[PDB]
Amino acid sequence: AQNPNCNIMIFHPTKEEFNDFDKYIAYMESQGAHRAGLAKIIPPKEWKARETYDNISEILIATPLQQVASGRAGVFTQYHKKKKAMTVGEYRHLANSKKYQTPPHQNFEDLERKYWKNRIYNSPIYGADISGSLFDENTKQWNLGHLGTIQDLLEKECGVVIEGVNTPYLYFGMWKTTFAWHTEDMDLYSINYLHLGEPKTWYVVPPEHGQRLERLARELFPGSSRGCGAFLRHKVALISPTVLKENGIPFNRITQEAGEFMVTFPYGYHAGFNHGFNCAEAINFATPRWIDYGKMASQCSCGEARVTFSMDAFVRILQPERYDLWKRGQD
Ligand SMILES: CC(=O)c1ccc(O)cc1
Ligand SMILES: CC(=O)c1ccc(O)cc1
Ligand SMILES: O=C(O)CNC(=O)C(=O)O
Ligand code: NI
Ligand SMILES: [Zn+2]
Repeated sequence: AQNPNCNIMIFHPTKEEFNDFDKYIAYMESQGAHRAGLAKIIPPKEWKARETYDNISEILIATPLQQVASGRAGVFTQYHKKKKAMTVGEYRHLANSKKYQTPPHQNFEDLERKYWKNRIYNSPIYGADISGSLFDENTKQWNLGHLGTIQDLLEKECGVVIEGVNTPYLYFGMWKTTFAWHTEDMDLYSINYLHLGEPKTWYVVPPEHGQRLERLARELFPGSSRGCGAFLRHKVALISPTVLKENGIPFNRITQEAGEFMVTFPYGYHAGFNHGFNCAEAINFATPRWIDYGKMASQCSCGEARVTFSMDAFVRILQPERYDLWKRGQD
């Protein structure tokens, strides 16, 4: 078996290898990349997402989210308080202000230490979940707005035609902005391109060990667990690498820099944080190997999770028994 220790693998495709997206994902998996739950892909030196980022300041963040923590430094939840709209230019200025700016630090490791020590004592503002794309329409390779759709994948694999669309989302971040432990909707893949700015650090649990993380989460957030059989779907729980280690949970970490892609694989739990002002673009996608994960994906039915229009069809076709109780939660 390839990659038996489930290490995060890093790939350097040539420009020729960068032409066929599906083929390259399949290649990475042939080398065992999916066992980690996360892979890094460094694009060929000849490639670019767009010519410049000099003209993005007038993008609107309609609903910036203030991420307020509760709990202890290594085990906490965060809730999202809605703030007034601001442009990306205004957001960048806010990120760089004394209140919100990245502190002096020696290296990535020092900054990671500071994050886990001090995150709960601040409430950074995240410009997350904004429909749109920053890829130039003329960028033909790995353009996250031009991928084959999940609906078409299901149709090719299973012969059923379904409603729904999937499009990319932009994420504007600042120091300490945080993504909670989660897998993707319907345990899909995700792909994430860091367009500009400061790094993003990721933590990931191998898919084969995801249930170990779930068991620890139930122990650490007992009220939440009683309220919902899949509460990690709420995307509000954080557990530090120190706490994961203390509890013997297998995981890895890696830092993504501007100009790099990350792919998360079906049922690969991940969490992380931004180092300073940045912008990422991400979208879900599927392959033939995903179908069996989609069939088995846990669902939140307490109603907190509340997901996309397109998820309806996935649950309806892949999980017909659940579909009744699930849509009861969505509605
Ligand atoms: C990366 C960059 O050039 C850039 C420019 C203007 C902004 O408002 C935000 C980012
Ligand atoms: C000029 C340039 O760097 C550039 C990059 C990406 C494009 O899709 C189109 C032009
Ligand atoms: O970048 C973020 O805040 C969160 N991104 C993801 O969870 C992803 O790309 O799958
Ligand atoms: Ni994700
Ligand atoms: Zn729930």
